[PDB]
This record gives sequence, C-alpha cells and structure tokens, in this order.
Amino acid sequence: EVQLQESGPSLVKPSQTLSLTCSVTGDSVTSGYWSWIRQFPGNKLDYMGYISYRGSTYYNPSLKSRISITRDTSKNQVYLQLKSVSSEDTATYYCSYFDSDDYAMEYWGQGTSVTVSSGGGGSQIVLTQSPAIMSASPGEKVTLTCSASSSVSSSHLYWYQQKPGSSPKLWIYSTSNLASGVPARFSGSGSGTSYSLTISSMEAEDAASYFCHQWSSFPFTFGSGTKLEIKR
Ligand SMILES: C[C@H](N)Cc1ccccc1
Repeated sequence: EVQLQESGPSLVKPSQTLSLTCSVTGDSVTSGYWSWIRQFPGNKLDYMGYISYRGSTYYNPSLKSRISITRDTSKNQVYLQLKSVSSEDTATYYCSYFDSDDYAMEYWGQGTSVTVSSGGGGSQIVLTQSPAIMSASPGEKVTLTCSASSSVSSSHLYWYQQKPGSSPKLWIYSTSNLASGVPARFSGSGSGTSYSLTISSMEAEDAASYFCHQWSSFPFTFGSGTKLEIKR
C-alpha cells in the first residue's frame, strides 16, 4: 500500500551538503515514521534517523550536528540533509516507512547511490553475524546466527533478506514471525543476546544476504550480514 522513492545527486564534493528527497506515494497514513538508512560498500547498513507522523525526529549521535530530516506533507515528501560530507558518507541511501502499530510490515525505497568525490556522544548495541559467508547445498538445513553485544527485546529483533540490485526486504519480525512473501520453510528463534534464522530446506532462491537488526535500543543497528550462497 506504500511506495517510497529516493532522489538527489549521485556525486558530491566534500564539505558540500547532501540533499535527498523521498517522494512518498500510494495509501493515506494516520501515524508512523519515515526513516533514512544508508548502506556502505561491502554492505554495512547504518540507521541514520527518522521523522515521525507528528514531526518528531530522532538522529543517530554519530551524525547529530550534520543531519536534518524534514517533511513537506503537502508535497508528500521527506528529506535528508547532511552537512560536511566526506568519503566516509559514500553509500546507497534508503527511505523506509513503518507503522509502530503494524510490527509486521516495512516499506523501503529503491535506494539512491551517492558517492563523495564531530560531536555527538553515545552508545549502541553491536550485532554480530558469523560466518560472514556460507555456501550450502539445495536441500541442506541452514542456520544463521546473530549475536548481540547486550540484551535486546525479542520483539524488536528482525531479519532482512537482500539481493544484488535491490533493497533489504523484511524477512522476519519479532524473532520468529515470518513476513508476507516469506516461504514457511524459514523460521527464527532466540532470546537475550542470541538469535538465529533457519531454513529447513535450502532452495536455490534463498541465496541472498541476511541482516539481523535490533530496534529495542537507540540507535537501531544492523549486523555485519551473512552472505548465503549455493553450491556448484
Ligand atoms: C527499523 C524499525 N524497524 C523501524 C522503526 C522502528 C521504530 C521507530 C521508527 C522506525
């Protein structure tokens, strides 16, 4: 019911501001949060901030004084502005909509590529996904793990699948709930600092990257990712 599309320049010189736009389309919305998320080369995902339905914003301490996220409800649009960019800000940037009442679904944009041609202070939970890389055969039972640096609520640990050329799709919510579009051969489990995704029977189509994610504690964070391959 919701489509998001990111725009802006794909190249930027350092110190310039980055300005991006999220043109949000489709169905009317009575609450929720529009978030910006960025993905580096090598695929580390970075939760930047959000603006809510009521104009409330939240920024990742790591960005604090460089970032602003604004709205233009009349133009049905959300914006990202980031000051003093450097090469470290080279990423694919995504906007995404989520309804706090609707745990089960998340909307992501296409994602825009942006290449780049201080204060803050905070703490974050680290999420570790090992192996970095896995090859299993058609038919094999596969288990993916996510270990957190401190406890998180099991209700706010989530998994995403992503495929080359495309954006993370929500795969599992609240530890063990599969999302729409996910075959029931997948499962999830765990509690405290230890979570896993399971595929009872690996199929060729399941090879992709998997990211766990935590939003039990601010800022939200993603795991380093397990890339899952097929054999032969
Ligand atoms: C990343 C979360 N699934 C989305 C979210 C959650 C809470 C607030 C804002 C956005």
